[PDB]
Amino acid sequence: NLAPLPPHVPEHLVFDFDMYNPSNLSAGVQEAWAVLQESNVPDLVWTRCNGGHWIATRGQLIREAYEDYRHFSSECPFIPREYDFIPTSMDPPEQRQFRALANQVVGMPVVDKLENRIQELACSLIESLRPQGQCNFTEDYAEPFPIRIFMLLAGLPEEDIPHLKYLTDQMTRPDGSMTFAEAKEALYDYLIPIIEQRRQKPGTDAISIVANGQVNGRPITSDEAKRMCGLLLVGGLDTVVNFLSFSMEFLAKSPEHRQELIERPERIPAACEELLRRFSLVADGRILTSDYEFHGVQLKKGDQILLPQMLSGLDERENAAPMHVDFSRQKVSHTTFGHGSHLCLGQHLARREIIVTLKEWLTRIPDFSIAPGAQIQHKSGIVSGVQALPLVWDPATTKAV
Ligand code: HEM
Ligand SMILES: [Cl-]
Repeated sequence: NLAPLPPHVPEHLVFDFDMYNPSNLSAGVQEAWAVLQESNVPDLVWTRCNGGHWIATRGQLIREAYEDYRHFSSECPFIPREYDFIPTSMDPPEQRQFRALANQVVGMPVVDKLENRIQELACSLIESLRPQGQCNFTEDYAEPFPIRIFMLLAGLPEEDIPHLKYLTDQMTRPDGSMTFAEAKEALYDYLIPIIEQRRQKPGTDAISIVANGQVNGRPITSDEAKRMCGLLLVGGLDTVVNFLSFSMEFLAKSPEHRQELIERPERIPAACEELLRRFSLVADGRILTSDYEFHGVQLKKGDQILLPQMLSGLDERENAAPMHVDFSRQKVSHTTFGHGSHLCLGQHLARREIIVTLKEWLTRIPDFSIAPGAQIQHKSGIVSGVQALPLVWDPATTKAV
């Protein structure tokens, strides 16, 4: 599965890293990707895996490339080359209109509005789990929490959750029932009638807002609205599900860090930021719009380049002892939510989900562990993650509140 080396790529830059199967995976995903930052590895390498593509390995180049959309286009953001969500695949200027609209639905003011709804949802999930003394965290909290948040955001009935969870799962873990493109249309078929109706009788919900939106001085098309609404759903799922899982896996394994946040709950927002750095999980890419010499390396029009958001915060040049989790770091440097014009619109909503999760969980279930005998398995990709997270606790050490 190595693609033949293109003639413009010098051999000395070749490191065959497989973003879907890194060799050090059993050590943890972030550790597995950090091999790219060992001192014998150049700032910019070519891998022959996954069709062949560049990888920027250090924070400086990752940031620079994300800033320079004129050379590094979002028209093809996934490796391999072989997905019509908006605004993911748009560059400025087209991107800014759609981004402005989506910001109306998940922006800081909306997050401030839903804050206690978000807390009530977390409390309800946690309280239902608390007496069991155990859960499949990824299944029982990490997924229900953001999907329930979406149903609130989008004004959608609870009965639709199982079917919506299934459709979104088909894009990450397919059953074999249908192609990826079929899962997409199924989702769109769910969304179109809701969009069309709320054009006519708008609510205060995200679908209403997007549906009644304007681009190019005219009403948004149903095609545009469906592709945007689709991103608002999937965008806040896989990342959140997997990030909360990494964070809870770490806390389950580190009673000292649990204790710190229990004793000092005011450090939880700072803890959130440090977890976002240490357990960063996205690795998107760009495509070269033209021939371009970049830090002494000749890139060719059409080359793909993976720019792992994950790696900037792990780079020792950005944070000392980057593998060490320290909630009091004076400066937490990362690009966990990206960088440049596509920087996560959900960043404020995600931080609140994380903070609320940490606070409510540590309040009700302060002492918890990985299930005895369980070895946590991870997966690597565009959004890296946790396959499952079995947790246990003693319900006599918990409290309802
Ligand atoms: C831990 C949680 C999250 C992480 C790590 C994360 C990460 C990212 C990253 C790296 C990007 C930019 C991708 C690129 O430049 O190619 C992005 C974009 C985006 N995210 Fe998130 N995200 C998270 C949560 C959310 C949530 C909760 C939502 C709510 C729906 C959301 C909605 C979006 C949207 C709409 C974009 C597209 C922005 C654009 O293309 O202009 N994200 N996210
Ligand atoms: Cl699980």
